[PDB]
Amino acid sequence: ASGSFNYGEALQKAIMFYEFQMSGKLPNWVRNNWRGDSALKDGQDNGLDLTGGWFDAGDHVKFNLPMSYTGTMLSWAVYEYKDAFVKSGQLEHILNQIEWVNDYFVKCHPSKYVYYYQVGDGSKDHAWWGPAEVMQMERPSFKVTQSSPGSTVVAETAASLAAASIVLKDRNPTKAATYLQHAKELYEFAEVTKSDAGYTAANGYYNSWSGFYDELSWAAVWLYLATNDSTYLTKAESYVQNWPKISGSNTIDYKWAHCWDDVHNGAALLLAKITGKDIYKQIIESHLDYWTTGYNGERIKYTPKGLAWLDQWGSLRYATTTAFLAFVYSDWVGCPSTKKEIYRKFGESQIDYALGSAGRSFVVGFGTNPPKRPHHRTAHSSWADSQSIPSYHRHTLYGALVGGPGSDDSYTDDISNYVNNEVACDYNAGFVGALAKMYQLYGGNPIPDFKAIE
Ligand SMILES: OC[C@H]1O[C@@H](O[C@H]2[C@H](O)[C@@H](O)[C@H](O[C@H]3[C@H](O)[C@@H](O)[C@H](O)O[C@@H]3CO)O[C@@H]2CO)[C@H](O)[C@@H](O)[C@@H]1O
Ligand SMILES: OC[C@H]1O[C@@H](O[C@H]2[C@H](O)[C@@H](O)[C@@H](O)O[C@@H]2CO)[C@H](O)[C@@H](O)[C@@H]1O
Ligand SMILES: [Ca+2]
Repeated sequence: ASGSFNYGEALQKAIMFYEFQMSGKLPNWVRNNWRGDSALKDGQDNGLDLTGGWFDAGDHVKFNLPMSYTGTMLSWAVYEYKDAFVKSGQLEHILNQIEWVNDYFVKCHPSKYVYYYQVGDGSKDHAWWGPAEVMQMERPSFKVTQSSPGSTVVAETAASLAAASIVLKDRNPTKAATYLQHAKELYEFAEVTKSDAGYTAANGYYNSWSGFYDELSWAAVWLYLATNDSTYLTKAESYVQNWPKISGSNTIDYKWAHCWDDVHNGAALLLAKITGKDIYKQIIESHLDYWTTGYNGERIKYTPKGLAWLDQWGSLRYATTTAFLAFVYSDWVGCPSTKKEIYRKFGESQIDYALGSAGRSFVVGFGTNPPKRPHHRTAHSSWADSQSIPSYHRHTLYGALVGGPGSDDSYTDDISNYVNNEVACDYNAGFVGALAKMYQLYGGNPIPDFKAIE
């Protein structure tokens, strides 16, 4: 331990967060004793077992686009920083979560060109405030097919399975092989269709804003790393020409973040490492420069206390994700020497901000004055379909990164504030990776064998 925070405790808790999001019949490896079996009929309206995976946020919809982006990012964390997971004793836990979610994606892929991308209706789910185990509303399941396609979600799910096939190969080679075959098939489904016309049930929640060419690249990169089949690298590289642009221009948009919707930055970073080509270094460096010292004279907004601030809804998610990219690229022998130190220090600053450098932790159950009322139905555990009853959450959602402060560093801690005070799979995803790197650098010991037991 040589840093400002206990990064192993933070990593351990940030992984544990996913336990609390689990849907379906809980396996005996779950550490906590307060979540129970839930959503056991998922898929039965379509004749299939679609139980499992993760509830998305503070709700009980299963939205496979952010769920699969999460899947990919957790495996990317292991891919980069396995030795940190081994040292902290956290490898088994993050692999359990990766296996869990990719098992659910396999369930969601019951015919080559049939993929279930949602379980739950946003309207019905959101209208009730109570814990998962007692839900009584209908929970329809929704699918895309060749005639009603969803290339964005299908490709992102392909990425997740390909990445899992890599990092789970040592522990479970059989399952890793299964995941790779489903990844290949899903990738073909997304390429043959190149359309999101049938991806409708997530509208209002997780629309595909940027389109699917960023996911086509990203999934092909993971598939290349899983297979060593150079066709996938050809595709990955090719689809760069159709990546999201600054509107009205031919210039790839570097002013957002790697996130559930838009994975081109991570794809660029990995293509830079794989190929060494200046084209990809130019993409990822424009982005990381914009977030740090500036690019072509403009720089992301910063709060006074040092948060790089993209948007008021899940500001910490975007900054912590960019932190992980900054660490991965700065670890690369190809990164320019001086940018190494700029990028690393930027990543440290954003993770430290999350953990409490500004005076307050933004991670549930960790640090100084952490959030106590996250917008989360199951942690709260109302018996009265009411955010105000009980006044205090029944359960502590250890490790959950909340949305984050305003652009002036302020924050409140209100159950009703889903903009600043919700928690989500995608919010924790890059954060886990960035925490592994900080533990690698600075240590801080996890709480031995910590379990969230009431
Ligand atoms: O044009 C700016 C960038 O937009 C990116 O998409 C964002 C959407 O514009 C945005 O409405 C949406 O917001 C979500 C949020 O991400 C989620 O956590 C939450 O629960 O609900 C919000 C409101 O529905 O986010 C997406 C992704 O950031 C593009 O991805 C990007 O290419 C573009 O530059
Ligand atoms: O979609 C934004 C958030 O919605 C939250 O649900 C709201 C719902 O939108 C309203 O119609 C009303 O019913 O109040 C709900 C809160 O009790 C939902 O809980 C969050 O997960 C969403 O991000
Ligand atoms: Ca996209």
